[PDB]
Amino acid sequence: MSSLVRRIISTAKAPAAIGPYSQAVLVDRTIYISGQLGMDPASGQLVPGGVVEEAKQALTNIGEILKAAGCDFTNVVKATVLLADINDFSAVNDVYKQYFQSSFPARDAYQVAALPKGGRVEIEAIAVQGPLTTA
Amino acid sequence: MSSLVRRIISTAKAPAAIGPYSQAVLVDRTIYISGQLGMDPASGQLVPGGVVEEAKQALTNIGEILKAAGCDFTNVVKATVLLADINDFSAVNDVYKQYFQSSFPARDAYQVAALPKGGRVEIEAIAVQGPLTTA
Amino acid sequence: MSSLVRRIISTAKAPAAIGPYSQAVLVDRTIYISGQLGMDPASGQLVPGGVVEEAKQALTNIGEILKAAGCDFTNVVKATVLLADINDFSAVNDVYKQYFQSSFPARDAYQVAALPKGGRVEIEAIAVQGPLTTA
Repeated sequence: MSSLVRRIISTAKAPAAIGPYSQAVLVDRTIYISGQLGMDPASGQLVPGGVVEEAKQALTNIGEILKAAGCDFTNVVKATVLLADINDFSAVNDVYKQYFQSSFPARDAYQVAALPKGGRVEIEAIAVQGPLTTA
Repeated sequence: MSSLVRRIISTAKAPAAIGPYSQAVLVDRTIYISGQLGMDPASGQLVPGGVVEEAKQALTNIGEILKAAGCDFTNVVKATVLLADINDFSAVNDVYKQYFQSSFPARDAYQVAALPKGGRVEIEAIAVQGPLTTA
Repeated sequence: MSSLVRRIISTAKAPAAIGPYSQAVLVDRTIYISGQLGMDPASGQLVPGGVVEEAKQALTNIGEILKAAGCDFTNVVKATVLLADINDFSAVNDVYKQYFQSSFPARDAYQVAALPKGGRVEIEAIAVQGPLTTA
């Protein structure tokens, strides 16, 4: 019956909420990060250039939320890649892989019917606050 | 190598299962709640009135499952809103927000191809059993 | 500020990765398992026979990943069943139920627009390493 830490993670380096959600919630040591679109943090608008540019921006936004929680991409344990078009799998994979210098997280990836704002990709993530042990 | 608590959460105040799943599982302090449709608990039928009425019922059902586990909406840390139609985002958001009097959970929301029973909305949730600390 | 265990789970009894992900990640006591298609572990090809055969293979693959982490299906706490066609719900349920001899996990199940490789079903899972307590 200990009181576990629960903290809302919020940074102006990631887009403002455009509905009733927080950017991320840290609870105990697990960080649940809200799905990120390829939105520019300053404007809230999707960046032009289609799925590859959107994917880069979405991952940049996750990176800023991780940083706010004292983490980096090495703390991610599970991610989800939602696509508007399954044909973009290869292209998104090549972007995604550049954000992990070490062992990849668990992952799910597939096509949904529609994302908010007509996005072409959304990235969701679960991280665990460090320190974490090595193999 | 402690033995962690794992408990099936079951209440007659939420719909009966219509396949091989439990309403929720508590494991350690985390509660994984099965996605709820706008089903009436007594009948198992979707409530009439479309997405807004379904969303209200789905959230009521989650509330009853949280209550069974000694929790309320303040214990939710992450939710997922699956829509049959992305155009219902605004309407569902206005329903959803009424269930959180405090800081919102992390969230994902988007359109899938089809839900069981022709539902227009499904709400999934992860909660952590209290006590939880405040900011 | 303890260092929590984080381990990549990898077994040749499940399919090789065909992108930048691990089969599963164990972190503390929670195991996040990447979504499994009905892929033959030796070939990486989808097994013939459609959704029922694919579902059996996907669940077999999850079973091998659980075994690698010292677990079995009784350790699963939450699963997700993604379908290419909602009409396959009954058939997939009858396969799925055969993998749980005890109380079912929490679950989500619904239709997405498309899965990798034209799969008809994907199964995702979260498990917790034992020992777990009984009711």
